[PDB]
Amino acid sequence: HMTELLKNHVAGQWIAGTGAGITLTDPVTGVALVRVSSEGLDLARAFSFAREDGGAALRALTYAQRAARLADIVKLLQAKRGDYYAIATANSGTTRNDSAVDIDGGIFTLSYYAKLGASLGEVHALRDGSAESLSKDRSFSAQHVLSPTRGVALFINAFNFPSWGLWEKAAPALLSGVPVIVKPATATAWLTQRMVADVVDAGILPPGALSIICGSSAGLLDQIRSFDVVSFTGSADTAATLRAHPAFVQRGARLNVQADSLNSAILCADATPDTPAFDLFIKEVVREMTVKSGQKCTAIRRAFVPEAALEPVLEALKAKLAKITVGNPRNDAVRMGSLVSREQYENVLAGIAALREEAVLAYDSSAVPLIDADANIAACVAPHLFVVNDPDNATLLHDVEVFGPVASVAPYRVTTDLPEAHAVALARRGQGSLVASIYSNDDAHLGRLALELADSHGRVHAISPSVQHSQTGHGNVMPMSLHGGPGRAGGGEELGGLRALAFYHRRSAIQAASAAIGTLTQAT
Amino acid sequence: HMTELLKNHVAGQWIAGTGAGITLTDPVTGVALVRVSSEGLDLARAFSFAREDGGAALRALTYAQRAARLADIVKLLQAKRGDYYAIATANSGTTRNDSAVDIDGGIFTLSYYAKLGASLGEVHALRDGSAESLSKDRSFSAQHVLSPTRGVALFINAFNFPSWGLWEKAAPALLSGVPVIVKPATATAWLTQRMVADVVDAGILPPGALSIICGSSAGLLDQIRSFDVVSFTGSADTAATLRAHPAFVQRGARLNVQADSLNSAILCADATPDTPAFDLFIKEVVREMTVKSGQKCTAIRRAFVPEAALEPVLEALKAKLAKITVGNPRNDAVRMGSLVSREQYENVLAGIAALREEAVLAYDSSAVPLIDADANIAACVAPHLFVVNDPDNATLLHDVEVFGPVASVAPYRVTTDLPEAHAVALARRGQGSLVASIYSNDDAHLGRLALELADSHGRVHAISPSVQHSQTGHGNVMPMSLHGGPGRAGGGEELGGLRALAFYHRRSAIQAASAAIGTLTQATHWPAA
Ligand SMILES: NC(=O)c1ccc[n+]([C@@H]2O[C@H](COP(=O)([O-])OP(=O)(O)OC[C@H]3O[C@@H](n4cnc5c(N)ncnc54)[C@H](OP(=O)(O)O)[C@@H]3O)[C@@H](O)[C@H]2O)c1
Ligand SMILES: NC(=O)c1ccc[n+]([C@@H]2O[C@H](COP(=O)([O-])OP(=O)(O)OC[C@H]3O[C@@H](n4cnc5c(N)ncnc54)[C@H](OP(=O)(O)O)[C@@H]3O)[C@@H](O)[C@H]2O)c1
Repeated sequence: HMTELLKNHVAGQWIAGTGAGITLTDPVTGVALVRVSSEGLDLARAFSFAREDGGAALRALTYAQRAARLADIVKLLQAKRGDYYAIATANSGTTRNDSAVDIDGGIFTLSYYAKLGASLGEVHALRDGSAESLSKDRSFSAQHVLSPTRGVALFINAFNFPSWGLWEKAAPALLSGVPVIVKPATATAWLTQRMVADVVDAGILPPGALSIICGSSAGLLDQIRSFDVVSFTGSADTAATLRAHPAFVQRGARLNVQADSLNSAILCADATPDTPAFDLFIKEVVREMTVKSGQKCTAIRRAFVPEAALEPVLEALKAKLAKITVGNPRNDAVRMGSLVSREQYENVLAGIAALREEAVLAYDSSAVPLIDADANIAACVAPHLFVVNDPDNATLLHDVEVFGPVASVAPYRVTTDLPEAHAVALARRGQGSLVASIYSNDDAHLGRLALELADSHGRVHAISPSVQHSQTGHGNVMPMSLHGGPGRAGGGEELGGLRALAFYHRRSAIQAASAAIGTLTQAT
Repeated sequence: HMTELLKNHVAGQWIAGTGAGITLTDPVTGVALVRVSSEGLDLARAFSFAREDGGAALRALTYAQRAARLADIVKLLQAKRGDYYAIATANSGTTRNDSAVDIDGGIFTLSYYAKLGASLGEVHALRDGSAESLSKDRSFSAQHVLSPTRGVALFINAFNFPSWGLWEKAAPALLSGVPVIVKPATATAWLTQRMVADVVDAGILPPGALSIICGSSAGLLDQIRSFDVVSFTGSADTAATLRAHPAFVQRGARLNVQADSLNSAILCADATPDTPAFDLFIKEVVREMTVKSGQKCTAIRRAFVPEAALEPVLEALKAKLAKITVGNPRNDAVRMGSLVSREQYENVLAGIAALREEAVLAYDSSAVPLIDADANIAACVAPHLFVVNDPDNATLLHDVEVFGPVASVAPYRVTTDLPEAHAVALARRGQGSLVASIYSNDDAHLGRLALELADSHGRVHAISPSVQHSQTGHGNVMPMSLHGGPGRAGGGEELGGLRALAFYHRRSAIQAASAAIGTLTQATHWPAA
């Protein structure tokens, strides 16, 4: 009578939604945590204030000045980490180590952009490439420039990364001088809203630079105009709804989508069980199934191995999966916590039942008692490993994503004369993915194989014994590398270091007297 | 009975559409020229043959091998230019000099990419920037690459540039290893179809690399898949129709739009009538009104001048417009020919009456007899110059474009404290444009003002005395410079030299051991900065 109603931050003010709100709950214990509501907000005013007051204030600052503000946010969020870990344990049901992927991944990505940003200097627009002569006598030349878009950036983010989804987008947006309006997924919104409230309360950014709305999305796209940008992370079906809106179809606002992806792991023909690359493959597949209970868009969903390796691979995955204990993340003995909600628990079990129509269930620890959790309250699903003997004729293998601790292993036919050619073709049947990982003992071979996967995967991640200590993980997104993929993964691009700024800028060719191209360059 | 029905080239074959087809006519003389039809074509196979055979054949070649094919196409088109000029005179009604903007503009842009493409090298993927370390010991790093998309490129092109609209798109697409399906605008499709026919008949590109469909567009987007790309040039209204299609909304295919634009020209406060930059402004406004009868998407539509300079600017534009003679381009005395069609003629004349409800008509040579043409047969419109004294409250100036030899002059209030601040605000009321041009005697001043226009204009073109003889023209699209603009101009990007390749490629981050990055590096290239 009652949990806290979290306020929205719109038009420079904290404003509660009306009504009873939507309750966020702990997915292990069932406790009611906080509520959200966007009912009754003045959305025209929220967008116009951000666009006008926020954008004008951010563009008045140089790139290096906005970078310095990002570095102050880093220090603030670092100081408040204990509060954020408590929210993540309760609202997301994740182990400490899994909560770190979201909290400390967010902070690390914001700090990387704060450091990249300081290098951009005390200017208000960036040069794109070098000057080029447009005349034999070099009297008339051209220089391309990037200028901040005079709009707002609206982020409609997914439930799995309330912190990193915010900061992976907000860091390049704010560095680019574009005000941010974040709309986190309701079930896990609390951490996003507490991080925004901490940053707003600190007065690091100007009024209007950072707004948040939690609750119903109704009305938001209707406020988007032609110079604004929208970044959506979520299901392919929802993305298709969004793409049809007049903001994009009529008004031409930029849209990035990152959607569902059936990411692959390919065990190379040389990586037989008596070689060190084989255990790296087994370990990475079990990690990606179990971190966050498989709720990473980049997790391994399909693992292709030589026919001759199939049984040794199943045996080694079963042995390693059996060490994953499941239950309340407050217990230090737990290796894997819950899904984000009981609704997701039901959705995952329905996905598992669907895949089982067409695959053999090779490992399922559902009957292992949970630790410190009631299976009728909590949203804990145990690891399930499927085997699909004939991946050429399988329907569901290459089409159906289960967003939980669930993956399928399938054999491929080694080519005797790349040995992994059939595995590349199978990977492609995922219709475009965020990431594939490839495992061999031969580094040079991995550089050649990577090129064959590049046109269908936004990232190719090569693990071999030489980098056992340094490879950064199949599903962990490093901010200097591109994040996105073609086709089913949404056709989007994020991060990639400075590449992420282009989405927030308009590019222009300036063609002028060569002296003027000089004075341009002194300002850029 | 009857004129030639132009065939389509699809799935490696020349196929006629069925039915009587659509007649293309000479917009000066009314003669029936040729017909087109897409009726009955097997679009599934047109797209699958292009995507499978055309894509695989192009991807088997290196970038420099595809660039050498583009160079062979330049020599072929150069040898055939007399045929192309005869088709341009009859189908487009343009003077020889105006026809050159399409024909020789197209060939020049193709040759630019053939030369640039040779510097992409003997590889099948391009390097995007350089390695970045992901580890303290530098054992694990990331390298981005670009790979050709495993799709087709569908071009839906506008009526004004049958040649340049084909080659400005096809040069970077074929250099990128992506097969092309072009769909030119019907009214002026003949030149596009003859150029494609000459190139296909020469056997320079592999089968499937270059296809053409003329006639109805029905069914084309239904064949687009998620790795394909679509480049549309034409009206903003038609672009919004296309954006709603499942090819984009469900299947996520890339789309570029270039639409119309109310491009500005701004006379700076320093450029008073007694100075050299004033005359350069008057000349560039008249050239952009009159080349191709104003039918460039980049043409100046709104000219903003200081209040004090309004009357001298109107007087000088009137005197220079009065030298423009209108009529049959076959007559050497004609400086400006016709619009592309009698339909466009009626649209332009309705737009002129609409603007005139809110603007004064300062110049119009409509009463001058056409040279060697009948007003009731030719699609000729004389230049019309409007003046809008109050551009702040103007209801049409910043919103309604007439796609003909028509522009509006409006005064701005000079700021003294950028002197052109008001003009920049007014230019932004066009809601996003391909180009703005600026005119001053002071070259330093120009670099500053250009930055203020850059977030609303895809190109800012500064004309001043030191570049009187070298500046490349407000409306002329140089292929090394970006073409496109935000907002009303479509949100699209084309050309910009190497920048045009990204649209045809898929970018990937490869994260791997040092030795793996080295082997993948040996298989990539990017030209030296
Ligand atoms: N692509 C991936 O990475 C991926 C993979 C697997 C699972 N999923 C999960 O899907 C969960 C559930 O689905 P989803 O988020 O895509 O659909 P969703 O659950 O129905 O909604 C996601 C965000 O979209 C907003 N949305 C829905 N329609 C909208 C509209 N018309 N205009 C503006 N916003 C609108 C919703 O706002 P409301 O609060 O008004 O509903 C929601 O919060 C995600 O948070 C995501 O992880 C995503
Ligand atoms: N909106 C603007 O202000 C704007 C912007 C840029 C350019 N333009 C002008 O537009 C002129 C040519 O285009 P337009 O305005 O006359 O009409 P348009 O349709 O926008 O012209 C582009 C092409 O779109 C094709 N098209 C029309 N409907 C289509 C459909 N439902 N599906 C697929 N394709 C379709 C047309 O083919 P067909 O010829 O076979 O009908 C046309 O050739 C150019 O000369 C350019 O100057 C206007």
